[PDB]
Amino acid sequence: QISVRGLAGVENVTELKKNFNRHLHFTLVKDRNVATPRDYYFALAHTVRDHLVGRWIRTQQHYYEKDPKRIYYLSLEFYMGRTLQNTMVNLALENACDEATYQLGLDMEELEEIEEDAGLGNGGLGRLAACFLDSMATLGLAAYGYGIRYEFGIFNQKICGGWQMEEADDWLRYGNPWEKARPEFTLPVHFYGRVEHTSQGAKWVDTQVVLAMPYDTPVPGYRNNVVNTMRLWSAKAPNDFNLGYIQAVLDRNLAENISRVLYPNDNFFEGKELRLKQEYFVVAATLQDIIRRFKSSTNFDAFPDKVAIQLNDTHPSLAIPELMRVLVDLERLDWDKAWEVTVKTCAYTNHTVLPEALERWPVHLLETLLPRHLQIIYEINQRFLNRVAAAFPGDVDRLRRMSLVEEGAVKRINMAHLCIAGSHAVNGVARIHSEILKKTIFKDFYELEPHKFQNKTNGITPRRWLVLCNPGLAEIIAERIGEEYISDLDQLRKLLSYVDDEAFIRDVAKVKQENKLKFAAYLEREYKVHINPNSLFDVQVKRIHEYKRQLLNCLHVITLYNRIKKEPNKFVVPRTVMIGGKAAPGYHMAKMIIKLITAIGDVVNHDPVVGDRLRVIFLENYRVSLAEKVIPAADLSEQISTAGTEASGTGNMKFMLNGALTIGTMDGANVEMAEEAGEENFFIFGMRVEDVDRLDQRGYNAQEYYDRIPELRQIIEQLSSGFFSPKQPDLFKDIVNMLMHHDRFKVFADYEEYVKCQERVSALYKNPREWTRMVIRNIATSGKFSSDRTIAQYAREIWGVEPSRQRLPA
Ligand SMILES: *Cc1c(COP(=O)(O)O)cnc(C)c1O
Repeated sequence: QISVRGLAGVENVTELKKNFNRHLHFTLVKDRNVATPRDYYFALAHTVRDHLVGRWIRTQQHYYEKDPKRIYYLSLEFYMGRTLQNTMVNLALENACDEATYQLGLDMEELEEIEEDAGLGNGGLGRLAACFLDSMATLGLAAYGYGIRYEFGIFNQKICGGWQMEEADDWLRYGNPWEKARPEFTLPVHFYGRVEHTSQGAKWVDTQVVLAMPYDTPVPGYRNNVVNTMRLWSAKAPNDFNLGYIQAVLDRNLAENISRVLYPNDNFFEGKELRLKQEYFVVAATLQDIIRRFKSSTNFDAFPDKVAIQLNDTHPSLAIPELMRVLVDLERLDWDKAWEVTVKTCAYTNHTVLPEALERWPVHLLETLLPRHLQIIYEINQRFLNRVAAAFPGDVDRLRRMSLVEEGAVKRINMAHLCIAGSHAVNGVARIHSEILKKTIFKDFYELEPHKFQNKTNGITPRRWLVLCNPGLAEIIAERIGEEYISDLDQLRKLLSYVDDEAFIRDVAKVKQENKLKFAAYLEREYKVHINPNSLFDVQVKRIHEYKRQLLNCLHVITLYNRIKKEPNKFVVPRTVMIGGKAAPGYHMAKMIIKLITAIGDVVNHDPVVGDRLRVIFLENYRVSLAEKVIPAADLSEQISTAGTEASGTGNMKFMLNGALTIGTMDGANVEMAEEAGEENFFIFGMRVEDVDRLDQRGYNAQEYYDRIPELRQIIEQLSSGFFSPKQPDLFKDIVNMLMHHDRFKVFADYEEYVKCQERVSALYKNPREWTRMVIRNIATSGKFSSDRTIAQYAREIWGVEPSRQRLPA
């Protein structure tokens, strides 16, 4: 079919077909007369899975033999999505399987749609971890992803009456063919108990035990025969647990609830005990596994030379005191030596500066759940502050500002401070974010240990985010520059010499048009909503949050609508405005924004005068699999967070790599994207970080914008009067109130420039040729945003290991 999808050899197509039938029969226990599409999907999944095992076994045997430094990526989230196609792509089996299933009279694409998304993440943070695993495998690093095997991942979103309804993501219902339970490696995790101080050392006793059972999932590198491992822990109650009899057995649920469900909060800290248990659970089991693997390879001096632990934000921050606990209490190392090892082993990555997202655990919680860890944290704080006091004599405020322990209503432990103190490297996820860390939130820490602070701008894997989701684009690109770019995205720059190539311009635009037609079709298939494929696809997909400002997008949509109603017979570039994303269940304002979006669509989509000139659609249940479909079909990417709030963003990179132009603020990675492509090829608008600060010093008064902008005033009055909610006139009173009196994200402040910028977008879209040429300039300079580049920097500048593009014998 198409080049980049590999060869469809005679022998291997034949082999695939027989193994497919072999699995349908022996594995699924079905025949062609009673098999359902799902059975066929599993037969294929198992057939592909078989090609992984050989490589998986030798990759691990390889690491045992060579004993390289091991990288442990600890995260509470891994947003993997579907695994079938990704596996075929990395094993160069896509065309062969496509052919084999074709000959069996089956449509492989239909079968791929049956696989459930592995949604063990909320959004960008979990997706980053998934892209990172892909890149580490592709770069030949002996890396392991460690997390929790949630029984229920991010909830499936249903839109009822325009309101978000959540329903359990029972992703394991039909089983998971990709994982391999490893019950033989089960480890005990301790909770509660008390600390006993004996002759030689302290002892943590009278604890309640929960077993951690690991499940391994293979992570194949891109065509290098490397298959790494993602190990996810599942909670299991010991058998003597609580041992009326019946009740004791039913109460096992209490212990196993630890790995039951993913907390659905994106950029928001919820200090619940269950969450703390999850954090310790993943940390405790992982560290024991790490140490056990090390002892094989008694003197932990070399521990840092053979182990690197990366903390994905503070969620797994307990790894620092847990490592100290094990080394001091169990291995009997002196404190100072244990600390040296811990710091040299741990590295911390911060992903946000939003105050409500930072973890600050109540001391009383740690006191009851992890008594020994609290003592260790106090000791760490004591020694850390002595260092601060020695470096800044007499600066008592610095002492209280840097303390890991925060005083006040209830004493809390600042996990971020803990991470900085116990790590040899701390990094932000985009240049501007890392600078903000050094200038604001972590300024005191940067002044004490400037050497620790680094930047590692995020990235996305070009395998899933280009080859897999946009084969048509990957193909026309391969046609001109070869396939090498798939694992060396910088090579896309060569496309710059085709910016004036008429054939290429035509192909780029053709691929986009095809993606839009395919998506427009999908919308009618699974959701029954008609849209015009000739319109500009204006899309904003990401979690619903005030800082991401879906509300600013909404104001623009209403502006466009009001302008059309004012001058109906005036021409305007047709637009299909698509907004999608999930709101955390307890985030009221986020849920109201979703309702506002659907309410706007209700009015706009049924107004006869508007016609097919403007359509507002809310993409339901936005997740990884849906991102793979809508991003390749997008023309305009909305990355409009208030400057200084989106640490990096990654959706922005996906859109850039897939041929969409970007309208956004100078926030997060947007700054570097504009820098790489050139500001003239980016639709930048709004306040920069400095402008936001100037406004805060002066005091943000929304009323001022309302009084000086007639169009804005009209919108607010429409919202307040019930124009978008006839039966419930004051339905959006909370939204208006917030916008007018307590908008922490200054939506009104960027309104004018945003609308103006949006006009420049429409202007360019009217010139197909020039729009496409600008698109080419974006795609051609998106190379820096490959997670391979990001991982290579982590490897060389933090973990101290060299990436390799060497194939392993398959
Ligand atoms: C890439 C991705 C994200 C992150 O998007 P941003 O716009 O950076 O917040 C969130 N959700 C899904 C499903 C993604 O694929």
